[PDB]
Amino acid sequence: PIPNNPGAGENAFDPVFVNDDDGYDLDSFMIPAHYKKYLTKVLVPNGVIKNRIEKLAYDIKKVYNNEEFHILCLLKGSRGFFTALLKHLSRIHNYSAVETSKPLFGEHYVRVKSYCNDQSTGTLEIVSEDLSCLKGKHVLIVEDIIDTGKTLVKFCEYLKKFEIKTVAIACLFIKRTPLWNGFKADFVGFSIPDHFVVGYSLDYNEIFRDLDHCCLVNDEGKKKYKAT
Amino acid sequence: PIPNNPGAGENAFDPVFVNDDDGYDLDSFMIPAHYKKYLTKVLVPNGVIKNRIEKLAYDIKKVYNNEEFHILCLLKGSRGFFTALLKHLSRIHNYSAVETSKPLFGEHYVRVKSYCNDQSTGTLEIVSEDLSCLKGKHVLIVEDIIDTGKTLVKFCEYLKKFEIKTVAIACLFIKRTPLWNGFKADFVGFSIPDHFVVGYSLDYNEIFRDLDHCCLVNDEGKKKYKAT
Amino acid sequence: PRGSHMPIPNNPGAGENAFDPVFVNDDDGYDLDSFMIPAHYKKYLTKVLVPNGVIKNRIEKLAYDIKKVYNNEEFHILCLLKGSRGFFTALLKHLSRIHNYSAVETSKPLFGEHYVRVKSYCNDQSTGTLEIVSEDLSCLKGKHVLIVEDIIDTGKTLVKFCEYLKKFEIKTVAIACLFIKRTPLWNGFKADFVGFSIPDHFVVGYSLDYNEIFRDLDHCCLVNDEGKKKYKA
Amino acid sequence: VPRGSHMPIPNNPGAGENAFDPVFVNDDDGYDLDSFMIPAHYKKYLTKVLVPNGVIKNRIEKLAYDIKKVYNNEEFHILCLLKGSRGFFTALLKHLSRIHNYSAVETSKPLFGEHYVRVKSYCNDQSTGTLEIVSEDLSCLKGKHVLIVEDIIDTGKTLVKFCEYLKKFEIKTVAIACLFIKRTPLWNGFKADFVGFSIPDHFVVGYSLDYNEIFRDLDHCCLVNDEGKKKYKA
Ligand code: HPA
Ligand code: HPA
Ligand code: HPA
Ligand code: HPA
Ligand SMILES: [Mg+2]
Ligand SMILES: [Mg+2]
Ligand SMILES: [Mg+2]
Ligand SMILES: [Mg+2]
Ligand SMILES: [Mg+2]
Ligand SMILES: [Mg+2]
Repeated sequence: PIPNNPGAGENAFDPVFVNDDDGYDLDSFMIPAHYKKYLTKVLVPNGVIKNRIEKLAYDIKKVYNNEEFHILCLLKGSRGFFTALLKHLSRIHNYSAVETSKPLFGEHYVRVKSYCNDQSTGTLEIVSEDLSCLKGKHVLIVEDIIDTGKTLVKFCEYLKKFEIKTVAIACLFIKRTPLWNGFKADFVGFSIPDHFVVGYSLDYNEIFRDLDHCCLVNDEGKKKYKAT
Repeated sequence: PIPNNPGAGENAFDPVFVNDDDGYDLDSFMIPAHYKKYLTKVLVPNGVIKNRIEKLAYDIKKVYNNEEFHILCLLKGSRGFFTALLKHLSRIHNYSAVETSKPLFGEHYVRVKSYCNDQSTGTLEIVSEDLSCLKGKHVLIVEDIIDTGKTLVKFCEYLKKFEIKTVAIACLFIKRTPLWNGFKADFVGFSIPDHFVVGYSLDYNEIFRDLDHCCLVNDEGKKKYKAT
Repeated sequence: PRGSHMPIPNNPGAGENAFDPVFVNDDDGYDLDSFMIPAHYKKYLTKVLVPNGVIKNRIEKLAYDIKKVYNNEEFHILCLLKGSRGFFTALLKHLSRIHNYSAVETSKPLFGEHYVRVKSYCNDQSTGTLEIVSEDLSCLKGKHVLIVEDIIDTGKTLVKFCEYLKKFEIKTVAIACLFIKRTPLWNGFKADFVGFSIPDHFVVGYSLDYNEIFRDLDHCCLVNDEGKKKYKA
Repeated sequence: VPRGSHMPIPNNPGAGENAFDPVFVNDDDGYDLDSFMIPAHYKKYLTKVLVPNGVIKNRIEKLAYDIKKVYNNEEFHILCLLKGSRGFFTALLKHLSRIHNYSAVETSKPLFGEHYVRVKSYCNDQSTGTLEIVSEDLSCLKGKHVLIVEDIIDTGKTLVKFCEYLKKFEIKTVAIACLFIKRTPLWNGFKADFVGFSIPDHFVVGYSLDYNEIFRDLDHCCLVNDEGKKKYKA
């Protein structure tokens, strides 16, 4: 069964659990030198994010098999997740492909914005925009992080107009915050502590996207890069 | 100096030249089984594309040094180029960074559409976030291929309204076609023969983006996947 | 600063100025469904202890630490086969990139490479004897040598090996080790660069084997009782 | 030709009985040194890039595929000829393991064992016509399928002598994988069963291939120039 109850995560496998005291000190891995003074610790290293995404791709391929689907990348934060996912889905599909096979997925991009500093503004700005080509298609939303769940509730509501066949959700990180509205993903990488994360395409006011590991930003970082 | 004469390629290094008789048997490399019947030959393998992009990253870092710039990815065709470019630019910058360094680039996305089948429709569809956030910034346009030169000439005209400080162009492929209007990039990967190429994010009607190598689509493929 | 203390280690077994490894707790790890595991191995594994990507990221940092120590001084890397293969090739890849990225026209190559096959394990236990396939190491006379070893467990392999090296009149002997196990049987031999401290359980993957099996497993995992039984020598 | 009609595992070492042709690299093929990343200090000693790193890796993935299609699920033992085959061998293992383990099911088995032998014969850019051999006891290869993994066939002397040495061990089959074969008029006709590239008769360095222990860390296969041969002369 292809998931089609967005926010319910009806048949989702557990994520990897990153415990409240888990993580690694900054001297454990390569950290760009200028970023070190703004980070408290490494939560999830680049290579483990990548290994987990490979398995997610495998889970997605096991669900869709050869049914055409359309993957929708929420820019900008989902870039890292999306690129690793495309790499691993492609290799898994194409390694098992035979002469009578066909392409597994199409790729689409929507820019959505809602954060300022370390907080949801509670509003969602969307830029795409003709998603009518998605009518009657299976779509897989690819999102970097579910926090409040507000982005995904609002975007899923917004997708209703295009008369898409199914909407499934894949999300790299879910944060254990009391602010969460209950929105669950269908494929989920990691459950993480309630702290604002940066790295692997996740930014704090556009900073730290290029940081390879998922890290916690410290108060000096939040202060230095605050919105002005 | 930082380039600022879009289409002139005033100080550009030569690309790698791929001669008209260059390329490789489809049995030389891994090719997804179902695509083989639709391809003539491999032109540039994945790995050499990646090795060329690393050097282009290096070239870009040598020009900009530590001067902040903003990279504009032209979707969807530029995804593969842009992701490898980001990977290598980040490693090169962050490897040489020191505690007093800062981030080198910001990232932006513009969806730009003009082709149908193997030819330009001669019009250009543009969708992105509001580009006035680029005012007074150094901008680097990242494009997959210059063919007719129409996309870039029109897109650069359009950027004239935003009061950007400089506009430089990085292009992965330039096609030696008599249809070319003369638009030159500032950083260029490969010069290629006059044939419609697919793979490495370049499509024919949304097909073959997931193909890892740059290949020539054959007449059977053009017919099978024709717009209808 | 380098004028006050020469950074290249020269007290093998002492780990005189070693950074601490990443500490992996006994209850740390992941179930087998969290990552890619070859389907036929799953029945023989308890859990993933350290994922492949963590190991690779750690090794990049070790490369960095090694480059900071040796700077521009030529040294010779000595790979203890077969188990050190994964560690060693990751280490070379990263050392070469870090060195070659910062190199200038007047720079020079940083390291030579060398291989020795040494063997001591049967099943999950050291036999207490080290077999060395002798190879002509006199090319190491008066050179800085860095031994690259997958895992320190009892420490017997490395004490016996450093003893064998004495005859070659090497200039310095430093040790890099991917894993050190917190076994009560450890003789106290410490590495100069160490990746991870792990609990006292028999691990496989990332080139580490149980009787030649599991070297191709990408993640460091614990072999279970059924695996130990199935692949018993 | 189906597997019940002809057994695919090669067993006529030196004959390359059913080998796919290699990628052919022409004498005038290649790239300027500013085309790719080259360690700044090597550039004065190199003439051009002949085969870029990424091309080699992609080729090796296809060799892994070809090898997996041949052996299918039968256990074989890979024998890495040190030091020069390191690059080839580690890329080959990475891809072979992924191809095998991606298609593996619950009842599958491991595909290969790995073994190492140090062999040596070159001084400067020429074969010395003698071969030094160092390894573990290879009697563990008795009755096994073995695949020798070799960086480069040039005169073919290393491999004729090595295969002759192997005879004492009563191995079941001996197949050869080789990354480069050089079109040298000195070639004794020893052919590999799986071969990556055919290259012109010039001394190459990079991708683990050395000139007197130098250039192994160079990522791309390049030609060493005369200054390089002079500077790093034995
Ligand atoms: O913790 C976060 N970090 C970065 N972006 C986010 N968006 C929601 N939560 C986060
Ligand atoms: O050759 C091409 N292939 C794919 N897209 C293109 N856009 C311009 N030329 C091409
Ligand atoms: O735990 C281990 N696993 C594999 N090889 C080893 N050699 C010493 N300890 C170990
Ligand atoms: O051209 C070569 N380069 C390096 N090693 C070699 N061994 C035989 N030929 C060569
Ligand atoms: Mg967001
Ligand atoms: Mg954000
Ligand atoms: Mg276009
Ligand atoms: Mg297109
Ligand atoms: Mg062992
Ligand atoms: Mg040699």
